Amino acid sequence: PTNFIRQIIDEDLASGKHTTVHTRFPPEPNGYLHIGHAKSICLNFGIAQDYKGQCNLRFDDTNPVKEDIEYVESIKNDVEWLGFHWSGNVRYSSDYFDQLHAYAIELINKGLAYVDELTPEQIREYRGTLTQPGKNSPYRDRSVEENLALFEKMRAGGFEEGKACLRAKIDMASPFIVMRDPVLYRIKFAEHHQTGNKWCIYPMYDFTHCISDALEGITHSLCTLEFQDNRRLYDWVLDNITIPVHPRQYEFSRLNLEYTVMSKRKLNLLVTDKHVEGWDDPRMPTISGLRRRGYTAASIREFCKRIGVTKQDNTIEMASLESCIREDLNENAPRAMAVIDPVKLVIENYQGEGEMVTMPNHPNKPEMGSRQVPFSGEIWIDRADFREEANKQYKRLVLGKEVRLRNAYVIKAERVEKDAEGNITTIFCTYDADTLSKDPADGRKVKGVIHWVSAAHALPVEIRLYDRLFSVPNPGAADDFLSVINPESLVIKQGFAEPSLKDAVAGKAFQFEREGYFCLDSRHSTAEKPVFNRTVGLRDTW
RNA sequence: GGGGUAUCGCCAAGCGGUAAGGCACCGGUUUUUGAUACCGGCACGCAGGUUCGAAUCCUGCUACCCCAGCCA
Ligand SMILES: Nc1ncnc2c1ncn2[C@@H]1O[C@H](COP(=O)(O)OP(=O)(O)OP(=O)(O)O)[C@@H](O)[C@H]1O
Repeated sequence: PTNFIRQIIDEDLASGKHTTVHTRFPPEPNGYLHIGHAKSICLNFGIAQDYKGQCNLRFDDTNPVKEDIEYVESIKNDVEWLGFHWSGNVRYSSDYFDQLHAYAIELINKGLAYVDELTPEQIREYRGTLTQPGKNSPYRDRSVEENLALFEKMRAGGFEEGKACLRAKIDMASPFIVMRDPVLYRIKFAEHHQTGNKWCIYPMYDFTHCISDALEGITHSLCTLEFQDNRRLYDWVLDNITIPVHPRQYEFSRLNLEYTVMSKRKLNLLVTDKHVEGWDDPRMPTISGLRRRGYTAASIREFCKRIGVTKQDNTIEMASLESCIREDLNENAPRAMAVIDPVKLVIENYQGEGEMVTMPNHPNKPEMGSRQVPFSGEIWIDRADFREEANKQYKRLVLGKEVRLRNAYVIKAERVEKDAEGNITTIFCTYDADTLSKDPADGRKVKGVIHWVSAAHALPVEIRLYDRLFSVPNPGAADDFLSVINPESLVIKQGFAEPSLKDAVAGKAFQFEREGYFCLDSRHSTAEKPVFNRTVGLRDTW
């Protein structure tokens, strides 16, 4: 799976520009990782592995105010869970604060940096617009000594937040807004989750990222399109300080998934306002949320591989994601029996207490073994598999027809029983004792096959059916994305599953025949009532 | 004003000489899961122009995304 980035790397390896590739994944610890990040992780860690190079995990923790240790830990966890390993120790842009400061000093001594005393509002007014150039600050001409003293004051804590900031001296008229004297350092009297309260001044993204890449020996710095203008500043910094290497930035388009939001801020809102059960809610586009949903790390890598890596904006369809998980779970998850919409179905013909049938763990894979499941005379069936009257297009059970029970005998409906509101309560039938292995005795073709759960064992399992979190394709575009949340993103149903499912361990995928793929939801599951999340439904369509 | 993007419904390969593939959808075969597997169906923003030859080069144009945080 090639892309414009790998081609660039090949070209560098060839020309001799580089003799090894070194990339990095730099997530800000201000929320959990989502499927979007996974794309960046696969692209960065994948390239490293594929070229026998190294990929660093660096927390771009330059803004203490929006960061928390909770995220650092969950991000490490999700990167590991995806199957990747970073080179060396976990890095932190904060590991370079002393270095950044030293570089800020080098810029000041060369007259490429100064301390601006213009207020946060005045800097915006002096910035210009998209069509009008900005104007130089009245402080832009201080002398080296003065800037030197003033920056020390900033660091010493002599200025209140916003009262001062260090800016790079570039061009207030540049058509690139980012080059209009970008702020290098800003004052914040906040506690840092790594440096505590040692610093009252913190470096900005643009000043920090390139120096961090540089110090780490990064060869190809890979980010998203919204940073293309920034590259000019990225290069400006490396070109004006004393540093032996000059990593190059290459940008690719970010991933967008229909019916969901990818923005950290918006995912945080859903969590803060409790519209989901925390970052790892099974309806969330987060790595951990997909994990709880039943997605496999392997399926996510397949997805990231299929969507590609380009510069064209894009919004992948849910079907593309779902296709990947069905593919991984189809040949791996062992089949089981469960009924989500239960209805009593007593077969008068049958006598006794029951027996045991041999059910395969995978109809096309014998190597997966088989198991023993109870067969009583009061089995459970799904409402959707029985109908008093139905055309030749209905393959299930008719009021006077005979359907075939999965890995059992050909049942045959005869009578029905309803309640005081027309709803059926029990379905009485009969069976052919000479079925089991195969053949309908005489030869009468049996149309269709349905799943069931003998009421003998029958484990009362709770089932969670999830659906799109938003009722519109691009919820982000809405005026208020929250107002377009799908009220039925979650529907809880009570059903019955074969007894063997009590051994189900959270993290193990199961394919409930004729229904979909499920897995135990540790968070809700109890010693009494085990809960199963429906990862994805089976391909449904008559 | 600057930076970018435009190839089948959604992705994507293609880098001047026959428009890959995946997803979705539509058929058919096999199937004791309406599942799977298998087979088949599914084409270059517009306008000019250079070239024997253009999705690939040039001119003009249109559509859309990003940039006016002391966020990243
Ligand atoms: N949706 C995405 N698709 C691909 N890469 C992404 C996506 N979102 C962020 N990234 C990239 O992966 C890394 C994520 O870092 P970071 O957490 O700072 O992004 P972010 O901007 O905070 O996330 P968001 O933009 O979703 O709020 C960066 O390289 C970022 O460019």
